[PDB]
Amino acid sequence: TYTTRQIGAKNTLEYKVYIEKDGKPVSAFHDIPLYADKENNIFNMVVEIPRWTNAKLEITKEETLNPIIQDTKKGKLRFVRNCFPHHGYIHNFGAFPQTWEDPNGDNDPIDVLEIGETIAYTGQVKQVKALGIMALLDEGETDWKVIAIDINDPLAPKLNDIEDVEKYFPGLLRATNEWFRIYKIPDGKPENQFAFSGEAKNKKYALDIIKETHDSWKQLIAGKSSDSKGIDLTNVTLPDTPTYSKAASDAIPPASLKADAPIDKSIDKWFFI
Amino acid sequence: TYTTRQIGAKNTLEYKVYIEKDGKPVSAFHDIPLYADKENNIFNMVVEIPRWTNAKLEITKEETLNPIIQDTKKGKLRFVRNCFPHHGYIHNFGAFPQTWEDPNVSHPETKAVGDNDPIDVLEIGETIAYTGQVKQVKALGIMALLDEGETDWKVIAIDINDPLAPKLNDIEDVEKYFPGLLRATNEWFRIYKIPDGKPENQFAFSGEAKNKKYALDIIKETHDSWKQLIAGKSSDSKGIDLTNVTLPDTPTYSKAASDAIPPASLKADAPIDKSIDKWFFIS
Ligand SMILES: [Mg+2]
Ligand SMILES: [Mg+2]
Ligand SMILES: [Mg+2]
Repeated sequence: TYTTRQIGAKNTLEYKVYIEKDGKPVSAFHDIPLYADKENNIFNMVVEIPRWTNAKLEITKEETLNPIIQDTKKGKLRFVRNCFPHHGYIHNFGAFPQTWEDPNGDNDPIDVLEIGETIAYTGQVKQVKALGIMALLDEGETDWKVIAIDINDPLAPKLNDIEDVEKYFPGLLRATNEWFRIYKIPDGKPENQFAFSGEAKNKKYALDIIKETHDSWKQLIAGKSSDSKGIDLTNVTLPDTPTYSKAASDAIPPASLKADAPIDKSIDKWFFI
Repeated sequence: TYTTRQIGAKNTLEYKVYIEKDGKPVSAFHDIPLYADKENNIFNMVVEIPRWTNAKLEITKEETLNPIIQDTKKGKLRFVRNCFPHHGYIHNFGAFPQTWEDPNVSHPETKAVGDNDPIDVLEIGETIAYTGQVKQVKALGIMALLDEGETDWKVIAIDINDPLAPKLNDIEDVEKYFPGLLRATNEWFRIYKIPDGKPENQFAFSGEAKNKKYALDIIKETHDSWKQLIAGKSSDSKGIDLTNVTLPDTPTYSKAASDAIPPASLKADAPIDKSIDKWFFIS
C-alpha cells in the first residue's frame, strides 16, 4: 500500500512529501515500479501537482529518496500564475517513476498530464493508461508530455487513444497547447513552442517514448549512465543496485504536525496575455 | 466596521454567515447601505461566492437578518459544477444590499419578471474575496441575463482597492484590461446550469455589456423596488424576512433581533464530495 509522509508546512521551503510503502519511505523516482500491469500497459503515475493549484511541486532528483518539494529560484518559492481563462495548472501534473530523459533529453522523469475528473493529491501513486503524447521543444530539449487517464475514472473504458480525448474532452488539447505556450509569460519569459505543430501523437507513439525513457532509467540506476551528476540514486527496493540502502528509509524524519502556510495573495491574480 | 459571524463549518448544512457591525449581526439584505459614497457612486457589495469556488452560497431572504447559507436541492448541498474551461465561478460573486429584482412586474428591457433577489454583482478584481465580506466597488457596466426565464441583471464591478481601479471607469475599459472576460462571462451564465439538467440561459441585447450609465439606471430601479418592499408596500413580498436593525422608519425595525442570533461557532471547512471536482464539457 502506498501512502505519503509530509515534512514541514505546505507552501514553505521546508515542505517535502515522501512516498511510503507499508509505512516506510521509499524513493519516488526509483522505487515505484513504472508498470502496475506491464502486459496491459498500465502505469504507475507519481502525482506532483493537483489540478487548479499554483505551487510548482516536483520530485527532486538531488535529495535522498527524491521527495516532492516546491521549486525555488534564488531562494524564493515558485508558483505558476493564473493565465486567463486557466486557473493554475489545468491537469493533475506528475511523472512516471523509473523513467529518465537522458540528456546525453530534458534530464527528468517523463512528464504526465492526467485528465480525469478527480483532483489528485501530491505524492499520490495512481494507475493510469497512456492516451497520447505531445512534445514541448524547450531550449534544444525535448520535453515530452504524456496524456493519460486514471484507470478508475468513470470514462476510462471509453478512452483508449488520443482521438478519444477530442471526443470526450473537446478543447482540452487546445487548452493544453495554449497553457504550455503562455504559462511562463507572466514570469517574464518567452512563449514556448511545440514540436509537430502542437499535435499530440497517438498511444502507440507514446508507448515507444515511455519505453525508451524506462530503458534510460535502467542504465542510470545500474550506475552505467555517462553522467548522473546531481542525481541521488539511493533506493530501498532494488537490492543489486550500487546505491541500494535500506537505512535511507529510516533516516527520514516523521510526519510533521503542521497546517498549510498561507500563500501570498498576489498568486490570486489573473493575467490576460 | 463590518465583520462576519460564522456558524458551523463551511460546506455543511449547518453553515451560516452573518454580517456584523460592531460585533453585532445586521441584515445582510436590508441593513448594509447600498452606497458607501453616494456622490461618487461607490457601492457596498456583499460577497457571497469567492472566485473559483463552487458552493452556491446565497443571502437567505426568508431567514431573520438574512445570513448567507448554502442552497440545497432535495435537502442536499448545492454546488455549481465546473464547466470547461472554467473553474467554479469566474468572478467574485455577490449582491448589492437594499436592492430587489421585482418579481411582480415585467421588466421592459427583458420582458420578464425579476428573479426575486437583490441585484447580482460580478467583481472582477485580482484578489479572491470571502463570503460575508463587504467591499466597496465601482460599477462599470451591466449584462441583461435571463436566468431560467427571469430578469437577472449582472453588474460588472471592481473593488476600489484593486490596483487597476483608477484605470477602470466604464465597460470598454474592462475589455481593454481584461480581454475575453466579458465574452467568458456571457458563456458562463449561459451554460452554468446545463450540468444540473437545466436549459441554456439567454441574454437580452445579444449579450451586450451595457455601460456604466446603463448600470446605474438599473441599480436605481432595483433600489427603488427594495424601498417599496422594506416599507411593507410590495404587492407580494414572497415571504421575505424584512426584519432589520438599522431602518427605524420601517414597520419591521427591531434592534432586539440582533441579540437573538447565536454566537459564532466557527469550525474548519468540511470536505467537499469528490464529484464536485469534475470538469464538464458542454460543446
Ligand atoms: Mg517533470
Ligand atoms: Mg519533461
Ligand atoms: Mg439573481
